[PDB]
Amino acid sequence: QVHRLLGNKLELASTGQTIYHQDINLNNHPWIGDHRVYDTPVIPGVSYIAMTLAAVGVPAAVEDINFQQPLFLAESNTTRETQLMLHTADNVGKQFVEVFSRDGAKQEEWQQHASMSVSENPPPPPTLSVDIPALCEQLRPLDTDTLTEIYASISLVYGPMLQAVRQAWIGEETSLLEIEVPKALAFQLAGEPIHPVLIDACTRLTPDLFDFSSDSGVFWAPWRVKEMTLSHPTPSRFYAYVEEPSRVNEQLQTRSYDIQLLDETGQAFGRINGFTVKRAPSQLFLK
Amino acid sequence: VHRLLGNKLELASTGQTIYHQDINLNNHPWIGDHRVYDTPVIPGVSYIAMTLAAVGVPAAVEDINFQQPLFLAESNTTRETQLMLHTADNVGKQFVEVFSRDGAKQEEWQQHASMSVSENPPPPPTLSVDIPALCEQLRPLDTDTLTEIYASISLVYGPMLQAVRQAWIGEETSLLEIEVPKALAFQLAGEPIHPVLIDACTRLTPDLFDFSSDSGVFWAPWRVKEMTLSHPTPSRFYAYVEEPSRVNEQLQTRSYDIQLLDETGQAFGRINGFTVKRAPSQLFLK
Repeated sequence: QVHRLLGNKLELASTGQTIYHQDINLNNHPWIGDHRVYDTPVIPGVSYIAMTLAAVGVPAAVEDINFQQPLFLAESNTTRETQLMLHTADNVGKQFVEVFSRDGAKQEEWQQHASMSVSENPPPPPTLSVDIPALCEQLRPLDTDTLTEIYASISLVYGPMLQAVRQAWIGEETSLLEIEVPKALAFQLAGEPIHPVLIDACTRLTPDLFDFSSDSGVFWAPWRVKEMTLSHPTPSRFYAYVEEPSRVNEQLQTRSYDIQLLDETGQAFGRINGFTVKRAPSQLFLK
Repeated sequence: VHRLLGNKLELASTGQTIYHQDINLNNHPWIGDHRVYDTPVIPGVSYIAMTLAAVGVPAAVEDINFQQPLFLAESNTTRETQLMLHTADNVGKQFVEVFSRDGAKQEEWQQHASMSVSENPPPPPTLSVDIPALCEQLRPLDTDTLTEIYASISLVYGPMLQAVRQAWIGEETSLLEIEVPKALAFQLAGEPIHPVLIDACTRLTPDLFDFSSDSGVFWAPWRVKEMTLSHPTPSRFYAYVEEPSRVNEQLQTRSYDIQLLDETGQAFGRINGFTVKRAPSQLFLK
């Protein structure tokens, strides 16, 4: 049989590797059609973290995450033969993970989309608490339309199956997102710790989101993530909390930030460290 | 899904190919007709047939080794099997491994075979034999006589393994006429050579009586130096052995060579250094 997110599991007798293989298209994964960059369905990078977390189970920690070329679906019927390769643990006990795809029909050359390592060490148990009704009493709520325009300004549009942001708050130094399972997406969930969309939603706000120079049309593509930890599956409703404004590297041209995942009570249960985006014009990005 | 190889998966990362399938009496009823110690077992040469099906003929396969056999203990036993075709190396040879594990118990993987696909295939056959002229100077042999020898090493060929139409024997040479068993016919699927047919080529040598029929202990295929095949087997062909089996007292082995000859008597394949070794039931089926 076959997991909705990972596809088919194959354990390699020779190596002790594990391959998860599936055919990705809008039939299998209609949600991609609602994550549109330059009006092209594209899989956001954090999806591969989601997949890896689904393969190894939580609690888990994933480190040195890199995104190469995006997996995009040019045409309505485009199928990409996709493979997530989970390597056999090394001497330090780390598991290397890599995600490749090639076009189904044409039988093209394999393109890599992601690499990362599963840490040999379970993250240490979450320490940061938060009083949630107090945060929403010292911040100032956002109109979601204001955010939609910012995304549209960098050629990003979130369709019905990506609209997971219930409410947004902003301060001068901090930001907070209230995140839930989009009604359109609900049917597609399959007991994976965190769906690609939900982890993507965590990355949608920073104290200084009005700063991300808009007037060019050029997209900010996720490029690397230092560390991502998750202690348990996401609840039906949770929060994404950013404590400091994004760090802007100039000479190497990247914006980076941190996100704390907080449950219903305001208890931390996951985090994303060093979430880095880089400018990617459509000529370079779309391949 | 190819009936013989199962499902093909090409690895993105390495350029390797995995053929994976569930082996059982349902998928492969013929195994039930190759019984050693009254246990359905896959003959070693099957994995050569599999490899030949993966890469195509003409082809040569070298340094073939058989480890633990794949056997089906119970009538419903399923073993998930994987044939791994490695990406070609510097010399351009492709390493091949066959593993299985129990479908139910999810035990540890057991290896059944390893071999290398040669960088370059055999040259188009030129040499040829006159079959009737060879048969005019060989003593025909009754099949019952052979069935008894196999039974004495705890080997029994059922209807789907009964590929030997006729057998001849001389002092120095042996000859087998081989055809597709009527019970097996429907299972063939365009593979160059079916496990059964390659197995049948190994069933006679000029000195077959000198195989110890005394304790019921089986002679298990252990290694093969080279196996070459130029084209798919015709519906009827011959297996020719030119010299008596070489016996290694010390290593406890018997080894021999088999020439595969078509309907006209033209050679189109061979098996070199086909080695059997004594394998008692306690060691063999465990």
